[PDB]
Amino acid sequence: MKYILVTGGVISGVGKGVIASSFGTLLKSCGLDVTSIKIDPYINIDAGTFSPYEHGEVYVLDDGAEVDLDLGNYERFLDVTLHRDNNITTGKIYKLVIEKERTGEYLGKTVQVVPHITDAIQEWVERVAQTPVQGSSKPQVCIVELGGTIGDIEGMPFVEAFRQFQFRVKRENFCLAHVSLVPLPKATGEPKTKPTQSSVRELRGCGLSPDLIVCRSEKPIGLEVKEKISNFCHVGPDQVICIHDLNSIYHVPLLMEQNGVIEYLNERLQLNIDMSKRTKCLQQWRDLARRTETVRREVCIAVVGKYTKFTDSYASVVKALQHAALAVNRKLELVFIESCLLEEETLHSEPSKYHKEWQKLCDSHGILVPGGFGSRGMEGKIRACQWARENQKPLLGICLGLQAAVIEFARNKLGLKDANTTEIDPNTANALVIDMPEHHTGQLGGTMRLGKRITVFSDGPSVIRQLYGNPKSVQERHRHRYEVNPKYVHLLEEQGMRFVGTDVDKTRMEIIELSGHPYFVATQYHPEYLSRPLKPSPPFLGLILASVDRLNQYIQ
Amino acid sequence: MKYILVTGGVISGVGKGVIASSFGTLLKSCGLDVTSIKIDPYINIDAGTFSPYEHGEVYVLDDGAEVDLDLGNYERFLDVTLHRDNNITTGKIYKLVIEKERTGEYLGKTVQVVPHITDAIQEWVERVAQTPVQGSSKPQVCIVELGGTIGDIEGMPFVEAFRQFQFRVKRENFCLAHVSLVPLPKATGEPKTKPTQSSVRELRGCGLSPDLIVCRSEKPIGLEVKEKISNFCHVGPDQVICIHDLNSIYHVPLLMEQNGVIEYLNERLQLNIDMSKRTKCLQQWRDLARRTETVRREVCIAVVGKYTKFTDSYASVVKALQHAALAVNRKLELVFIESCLLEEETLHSEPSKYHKEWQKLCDSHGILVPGGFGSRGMEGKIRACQWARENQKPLLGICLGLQAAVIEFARNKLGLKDANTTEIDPNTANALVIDMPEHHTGQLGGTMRLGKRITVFSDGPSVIRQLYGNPKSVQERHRHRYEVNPKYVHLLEEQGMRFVGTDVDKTRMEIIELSGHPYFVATQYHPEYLSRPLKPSPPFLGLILASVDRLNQYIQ
Amino acid sequence: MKYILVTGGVISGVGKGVIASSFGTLLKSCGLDVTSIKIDPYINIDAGTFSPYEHGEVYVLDDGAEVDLDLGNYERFLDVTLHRDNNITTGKIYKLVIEKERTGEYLGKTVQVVPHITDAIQEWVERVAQTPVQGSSKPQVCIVELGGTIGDIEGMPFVEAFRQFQFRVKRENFCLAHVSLVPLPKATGEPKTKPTQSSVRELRGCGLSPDLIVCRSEKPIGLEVKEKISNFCHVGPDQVICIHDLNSIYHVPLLMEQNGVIEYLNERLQLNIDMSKRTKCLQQWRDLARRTETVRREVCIAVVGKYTKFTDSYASVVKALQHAALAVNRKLELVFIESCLLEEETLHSEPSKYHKEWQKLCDSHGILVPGGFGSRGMEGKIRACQWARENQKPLLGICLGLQAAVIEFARNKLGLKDANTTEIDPNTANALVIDMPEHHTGQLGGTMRLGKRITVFSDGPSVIRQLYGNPKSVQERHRHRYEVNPKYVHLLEEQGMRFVGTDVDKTRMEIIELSGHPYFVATQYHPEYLSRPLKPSPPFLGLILASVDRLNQYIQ
Ligand SMILES: Nc1ncnc2c1ncn2[C@@H]1O[C@H](COP(=O)(O)OP(=O)(O)CP(=O)(O)O)[C@@H](O)[C@H]1O
Ligand SMILES: Nc1ncnc2c1ncn2[C@@H]1O[C@H](COP(=O)(O)OP(=O)(O)CP(=O)(O)O)[C@@H](O)[C@H]1O
Ligand SMILES: Nc1ncnc2c1ncn2[C@@H]1O[C@H](COP(=O)(O)OP(=O)(O)CP(=O)(O)O)[C@@H](O)[C@H]1O
Ligand SMILES: O=c1ccn([C@@H]2O[C@H](COP(=O)(O)OP(=O)(O)OP(=O)(O)O)[C@@H](O)[C@H]2O)c(=O)[nH]1
Ligand SMILES: O=c1ccn([C@@H]2O[C@H](COP(=O)(O)OP(=O)(O)OP(=O)(O)O)[C@@H](O)[C@H]2O)c(=O)[nH]1
Ligand SMILES: O=c1ccn([C@@H]2O[C@H](COP(=O)(O)OP(=O)(O)OP(=O)(O)O)[C@@H](O)[C@H]2O)c(=O)[nH]1
Ligand SMILES: NC(=O)CC[C@H](N)C(=O)O
Ligand SMILES: NC(=O)CC[C@H](N)C(=O)O
Ligand SMILES: NC(=O)CC[C@H](N)C(=O)O
Repeated sequence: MKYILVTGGVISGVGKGVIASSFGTLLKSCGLDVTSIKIDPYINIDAGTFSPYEHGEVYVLDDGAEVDLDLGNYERFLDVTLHRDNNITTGKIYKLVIEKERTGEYLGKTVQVVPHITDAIQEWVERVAQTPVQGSSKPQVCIVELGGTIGDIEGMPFVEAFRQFQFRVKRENFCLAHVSLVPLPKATGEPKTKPTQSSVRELRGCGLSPDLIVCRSEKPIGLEVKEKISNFCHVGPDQVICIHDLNSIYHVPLLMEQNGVIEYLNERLQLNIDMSKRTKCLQQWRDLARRTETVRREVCIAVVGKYTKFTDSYASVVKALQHAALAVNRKLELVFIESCLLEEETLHSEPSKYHKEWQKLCDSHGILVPGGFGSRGMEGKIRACQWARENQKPLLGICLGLQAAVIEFARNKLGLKDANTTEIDPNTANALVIDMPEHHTGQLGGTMRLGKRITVFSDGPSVIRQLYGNPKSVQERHRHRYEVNPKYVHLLEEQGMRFVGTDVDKTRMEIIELSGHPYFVATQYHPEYLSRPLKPSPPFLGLILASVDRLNQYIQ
Repeated sequence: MKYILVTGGVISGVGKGVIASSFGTLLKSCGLDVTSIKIDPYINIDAGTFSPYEHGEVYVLDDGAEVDLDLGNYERFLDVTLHRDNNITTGKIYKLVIEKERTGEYLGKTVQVVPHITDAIQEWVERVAQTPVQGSSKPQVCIVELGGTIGDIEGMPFVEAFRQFQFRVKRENFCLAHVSLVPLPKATGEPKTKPTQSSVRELRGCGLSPDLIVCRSEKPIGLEVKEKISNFCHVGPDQVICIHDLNSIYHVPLLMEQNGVIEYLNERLQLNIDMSKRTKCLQQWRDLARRTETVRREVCIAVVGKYTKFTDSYASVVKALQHAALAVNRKLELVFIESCLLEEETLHSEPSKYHKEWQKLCDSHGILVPGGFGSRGMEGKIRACQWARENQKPLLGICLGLQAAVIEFARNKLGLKDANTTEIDPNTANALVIDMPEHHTGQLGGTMRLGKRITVFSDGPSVIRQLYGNPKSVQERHRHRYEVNPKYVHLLEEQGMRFVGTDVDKTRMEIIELSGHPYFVATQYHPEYLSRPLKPSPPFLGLILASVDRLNQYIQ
Repeated sequence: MKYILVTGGVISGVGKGVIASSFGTLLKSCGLDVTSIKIDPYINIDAGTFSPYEHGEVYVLDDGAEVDLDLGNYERFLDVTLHRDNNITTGKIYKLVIEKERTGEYLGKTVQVVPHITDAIQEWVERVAQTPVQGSSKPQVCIVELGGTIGDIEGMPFVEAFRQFQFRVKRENFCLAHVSLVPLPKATGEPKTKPTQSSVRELRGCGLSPDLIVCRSEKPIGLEVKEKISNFCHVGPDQVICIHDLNSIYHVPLLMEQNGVIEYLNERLQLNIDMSKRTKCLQQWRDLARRTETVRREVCIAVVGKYTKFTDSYASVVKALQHAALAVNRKLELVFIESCLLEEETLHSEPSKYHKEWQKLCDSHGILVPGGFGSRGMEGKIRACQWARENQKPLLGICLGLQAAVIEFARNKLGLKDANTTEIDPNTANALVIDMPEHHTGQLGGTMRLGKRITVFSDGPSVIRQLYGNPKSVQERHRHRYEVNPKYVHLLEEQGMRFVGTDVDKTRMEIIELSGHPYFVATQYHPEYLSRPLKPSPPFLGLILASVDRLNQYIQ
């Protein structure tokens, strides 16, 4: 196997994820089978106990693992289905080693960071890079992305491990790409290279020497800075890639190919890539990158969320909307409406903000009510669901907009002003949402309905089933404990509601619809985790279509 | 509280243990209440899975913990009874933090080395330095000893933690002593200071600056090197302590007091030590250090062990023998006889070594058969027990020489040539030694009879009970699974054997004796873990006495 | 060209000089043409302003330069005649660069350490390694020896320069050998490898990775430590050379050849060394190393010097005596008599030391009065010259024992009790030694008679001319200002004195002799700088011969 470690320099948040995914899609278009690994140096087995403000929209994999979002970038660019062992952390490693020790598999000897922790890291990487990730095909390249910045005390074990790995795997089977920042202050008005110099120096002071140096700047830099970097880093003048701020991220693979990275790698790792046939493989990505510039229609969508102060806490949602729009040939424009500012409590505090946010919500072509955990800001979601039900405005809810929509329907058509979940107020008289742990009721192994599960379609013509291709069932990724109450099923179904999707046991409804409303679908699963750039999720696709008044035409 | 971190420099194995214990005994003679902590940067909860070749004679504490031997130095110098939390490791810390994370006590946030691991280390140190360790008195000084060498990747978390600790605890309550090596090669014939320079530079490059620099050399160095160190380390000329290779280790506290370390600390940590009364407190240690030079009697003892290639795998045993000798006013001389070279299998290989070792064993005044685990080299222990029983030679066995002695008695007085343990050969017909797990039979919590337990004395005049002060019972530290068979009790007691000590349940014999033999005591417990310099263990004391033919006189 | 940088580790004074000279003589026996370079990181153009206590017996080259003594090791092992540019210092480099700047050869640009100082160092090394040093043959290998220890602030420019040099010269033309110390303390009784680990880590943290690791210890270390070093340094198990303390230094090249360093280098630098013919080239060195063990005759020589507290301040003298002895097949034994302890001023202070030193001087077979500068301890030299003239004891004086001998002859045969030099007391009435600057009288360029000059032989049968091969003249290296007075020439020649050697101008006498004395030669030049192991200097040879009463036989 051949490995490509990707490291970071001046700051964290400079683009290693897209760089790595681009290497991956390049190598995958040239006929290879790539896999990927993300190394988070934080002491956390997984991202289940995380808040979106911390690390941006916890992802979910098919086996039920909750991981970083960079694995989402990998899955969306390479079109693969990773596993849990593709997300290494310091906690996983130390816990594995400590268990091994207490058991007695290090019999009699002293366990130290070097060599035992680093051997664990190496064995992990080697074992994981051989797990068939796109069926049964065995990988040939593995892209490791070392989160953080080179120099921190958190990621020294890993740097040492890879310092030994390059000797262990015959450097002709190992490359290292360093992503650094070239700041261009507004005072000096000149790009500065000293940060990159210090970062490369710190790196080489750890036993590693870069082969590529991808310099991330806001605006393009000239050959002067390129040759300065080449000199002060002993890299050539053609293996210093310059990646400025592009329109979209489908430009990055192209900006890398045009800079001769495919040829460099084919010559450096000895991959045996037939050049004459590696033409016209990125055609799909060129088309997609052109459609990113050749769309002027201005479809506007409303994201009624509670973390809207961050734009990374909805990464997969935003990106699925973008994919669907690009497939509909429209220019998406997203307004981030905070659900806290739709309640009357802010009307008593800042009527200005209240009316401004409600105006935003009212002059939009569609409404998306994402998921979330807790209680802060759910009443606003219910207000928005109601307003979109009383104004014939399309709406899509995801695992919490479904609960909110059902609550709205209850408290506004059954008059049950006490309708609520068992989460916001447990001692409520009427409870439309109650816990249904998958199997935690009985054991501790399996509390939350995590991972990919089956959902069959109840009989009845439904637009959501038509969008999905009129199948019998779908596999989708779930992350939720609660569920719609099975007793109020008829109390709310003898009305403008319809449950078209459920599990094989018919006790869990996870796809609802409204009668007469043009588009009021809501799902208990997360359809955004299976939305690839060349494959938009049917729900978001229908949302966009109905939001521009083209859905019925698209069906017929 | 006031803390004294002790760090190491050029190499590991330069004397930090004795330096720290000496600081402790100095401060404890001046009227203070000291506690101690040892920081082993290895990934091991404890030293239960260790072999003596690794880290030198696993110690045992009253609560059942198996720790390093440096805690033995602390206990023997300060006369305290430490606990399990007085031995910090990287594994303990990381495991605690990982459990906290998985539970949810770091709610929502990202756990990193800094600040979380270092905060755990700080809280651990602060909580532990306040645990009454000599009764109910609360400590006032805590001596932390950071194992390893400053610069290694294993102990960076701890160095960072203490870099923050010195600010957290108001540097007037914090000192740092650096122990370094001054090599004197035989080519240059001149002491070299460059290693110490590099070590102090690496240290200061971590945020810490030494207050004392204890330079360990083989021979005394002059004022030239002292002032060179003072210059190149920005320490004064009086806070550079020079500690050469002394006769014994009871000289180190004196060589430190004479160098004005007590005054320096009293002025630096502001301890309020009344100088006029701090005279004639180390009188006991001066007497002991003089008795180390004024003894010429040449009592020779045989240590029939299996790890005799190392002199640190019997540290506590050797030191208890030294204490007892010094109390008897004799100059101990130890011969380390490997038990493997007493079997006939080496007679068929190297008769020279066989006869040499047997000669050594035969021209000695006494025999000590220490403990150990496994099977390699036990037959030799049985041969030695027999020879000492058939030649009226004193013998003392410790938790494995007792089993070996019982096996010898069986197979040489009952003719049961098949007598053996259930460990060497489980399917044996006759088994004199069988497992009796304390409570593992029933659960997993408590398999080995670890820690301090009670042993009552069965009726009958016994020399071992006379040595112990004629008490009803004794508290001693046990570490063993096996036990003498309760069915062969009479098969071997209707002979020259006598079981004078047992537990409160009378099902476990742990003190035996021979009838007619001058001294053939053997104990299932470890009496060397309670042998302090000013308090020798009664068993070793009686061994030495009988070995010089003075025991009967000492009793009467 | 192919370069071999030699670096040092734990301490300075571990043996890089002999290591490098051994590499040189190995490569030179295999048919190559080696040159050498010494990099002293001190700010000193040369060693003219130095005292022997500082850096051990300032050397002198043919062109008049005063350099370190390591160039003496190079000259004595490779049999070459180096130049001034073969001794790089920080001062030379910075001065060259500053002159270039002030002139304007760096026109308009900013001069910095990197890249300008390092480019100066590289250009210097490349230019110097191509200067024919053994005639007109152009070198093929250049051995650079970087004085100091890797890590110090003095030698970072050079380490950076060579980090760039390995890329500039195509690593197949560059090797780096790291000499480190493996301390074996007497407490632990075990070799420690952690210093070497830290040194290799610091090195790799500067951009360089060792190819060989020569470990210098006092006693041989086993394969365990070798493999530990190989592991913790990523070098093989055969490129870790172990060099213990040998009898002599003619063993080092052999101990290196036997360890397969010649083959390693031939394979690593691609030198094209014909193995089948590289046998029986070190035969001379094997013979010399055997003669170092097979000599038992105990010739004793007296070194009447003033720096005798150091054994490196007479390196060349001691080594020339050793060469001559080995050629005479005798075991040299050197007694270092301090000339200060022969004056009556110590008789009034410590008669014990006075009589002890005079006894030492009296029970020796010969006397050597070396050179030196100043006044402290010259009266003792005159006392010794007299005693050796009045007791028929051989004597050899070198550029200061000649002045002392002439002073003795004057004040003890002419009664001129005021005889003295113009240096000890300038206003003296009688002055036997006066300044005769070569050409400083007239200019500032050439004050001291430095460098190699001609000395012709005045007519008359002389034993010193017979030893030199009965030539007409000799080329020898001078370093001195003063000279014998040309007016007292006859005042002291109409007596037991004879001036057999002088310059072409017949105004400077530099070879004297006594009439009737068996051997009382004294030279104003330094004959020890041309004494190679296989070519002993005639003066020392005759001294040894006459000291064993074999000189007349050797002549006839
Ligand atoms: N060259 C580029 N041009 C335009 N947009 C870019 C870009 N590189 C990154 N981006 C955008 O900024 C975001 C930066 O996040 P990214 O994950 O790529 O870097 P990162 O440093 O946060 C990875 P990690 O968190 O593991 O350190 C990307 O998601 C992308 O939307
Ligand atoms: N100044 C001294 N003089 C004489 N003997 C000394 C000595 N210092 C230490 N020793 C002896 O050498 C042994 C060195 O072991 P010690 O535990 O003191 O250092 P160390 O570096 O091994 C602690 P750690 O293992 O935690 O790093 C001591 O047990 C002692 O018997
Ligand atoms: N392996 C060896 N065996 C025996 N003697 C040795 C030896 N290596 C060195 N020596 C002796 O010790 C002396 C050490 O001086 P040397 O010049 O070789 O090291 P060094 O570190 O002082 C060079 P520099 O001053 O440039 O750093 C040598 O001159 C030699 O006489
Ligand atoms: O104020 C200064 C700045 C710099 N210098 C010295 O002149 C040199 C200028 O180097 P700089 O630090 O100004 O920039 P750089 O060329 O290393 O890379 P960029 O940040 O421009 O991308 C440096 O080597 C420094 O030693 C000064 O003497 N004074
Ligand atoms: O061979 C050498 C050795 C040393 N030096 C230079 O002269 C200085 C001598 O310093 P040293 O390295 O010889 O020793 P030290 O005084 O630092 O401490 P000790 O090991 O003696 O205890 C150093 O600063 C070095 O730069 C040389 O130029 N050449
Ligand atoms: O007192 C100690 C000493 C060492 N250690 C830990 O156990 C390991 C022992 O490693 P050492 O530091 O004792 O020696 P070494 O094997 O690195 O090389 P030598 O000096 O023996 O030649 C080290 O990695 C350290 O983390 C401790 O925990 N406590
Ligand atoms: N992902 C979410 O929005 C979670 C919503 C809610 N906690 C549930 O389990 O249904
Ligand atoms: N400490 C020891 O010598 C152990 C001996 C034996 N394993 C027992 O448990 O009795
Ligand atoms: N090298 C020396 O001994 C110098 C001696 C004296 N200074 C001279 O010039 O003659």
